[PDB]
Amino acid sequence: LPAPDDTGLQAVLHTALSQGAPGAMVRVDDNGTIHQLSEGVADRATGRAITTTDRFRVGSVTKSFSAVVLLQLVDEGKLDLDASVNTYLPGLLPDDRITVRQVMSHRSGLYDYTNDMFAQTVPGFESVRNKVFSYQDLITLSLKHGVTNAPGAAYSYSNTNFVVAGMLIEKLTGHSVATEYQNRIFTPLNLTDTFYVHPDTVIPGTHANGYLTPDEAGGALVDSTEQTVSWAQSAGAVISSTQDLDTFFSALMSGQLMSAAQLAQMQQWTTVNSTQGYGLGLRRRDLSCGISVYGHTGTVQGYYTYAFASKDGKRSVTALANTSNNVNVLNTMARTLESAFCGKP
Ligand SMILES: C[C@@H](NC(=O)[C@@H](C)NC(=O)CCCC[C@H](NC(=O)C[NH3+])C(=O)[O-])C(=O)O
Repeated sequence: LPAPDDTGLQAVLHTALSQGAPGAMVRVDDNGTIHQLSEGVADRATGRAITTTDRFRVGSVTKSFSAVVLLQLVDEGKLDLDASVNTYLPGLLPDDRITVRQVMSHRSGLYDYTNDMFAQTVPGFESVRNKVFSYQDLITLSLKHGVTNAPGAAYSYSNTNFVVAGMLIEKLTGHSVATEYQNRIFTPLNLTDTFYVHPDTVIPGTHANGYLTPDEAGGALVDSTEQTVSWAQSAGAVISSTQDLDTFFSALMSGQLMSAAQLAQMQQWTTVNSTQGYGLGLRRRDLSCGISVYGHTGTVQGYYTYAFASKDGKRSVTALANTSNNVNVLNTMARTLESAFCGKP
């Protein structure tokens, strides 16, 4: 791989701030050599500076944790990816042919209930921030709509899929997702900055506060830091740090979290767009310099996360901007991948 470009990374962060991110930061673990940069504030009212050690809400990076647990259950013989979801969760879905593999790769056709919840950004956030939902509550919300397409038809993102994933994990193991993440991933990898505290609203330790950008251009930002994230749970409630996500994705890609066979299934790509694929709770992004990286993006109110690693896990990158509902910042932060993996032009 070419050398990571710190000057380019510095510019990306600086640009994100110019676009509305109170703070932005990135950490690269380049085969044992660390690159770390940050600019801006963790708390815009107090002015405390953001740092690469600040904890944050990783959004759907959570999906990769959920998929890891499920694939270990496959290795253990407790789950068959091609078995129907209704086999393990009787009567849950109206189609007894929607499979676990389809749900894990967003090819189930299940309607995404969050499209209803967040039609309006801030009102939607105020509506769910302090709510506690059961997994079934969420599935029911989804099922009120018809499916959007035939199972296995094509990739269509839906948080409902990983809500089902969490329900499967708890049913098959008889434990909470928190317990499973801890025993199967957090402890083994010693991810000391990683937690799943749902429905607690507090983020443990020093963290970056999240700032939700309202739908109205120029509108005042909303501190969205403390919420239950119950609308996502196994689809997006994990809290972590740049160091911990780098360790996790490097461990995943270097083959330390499941059998070679299950990692292969995890990387069977379904087309998302011309430069992206989705496997099982895992995203593939193709960079301009012809390099593909693996991991996941995350969006939780006030937090945009990119956490990706090279195919062999030797280089990993995690970037975070503490604002959300700001496409300019979202697009800009994606450039950290180009600077970190592709290097200087
Ligand atoms: C992107 C990532 N998905 C996630 O991380 C999941 C957990 N988050 C969402 O589906 C976004 C919820 C709305 C956020 C809100 N948007 C609105 O409110 C829009 N009205 C915001 O930007 O904070 C993935 O699929 O890889």
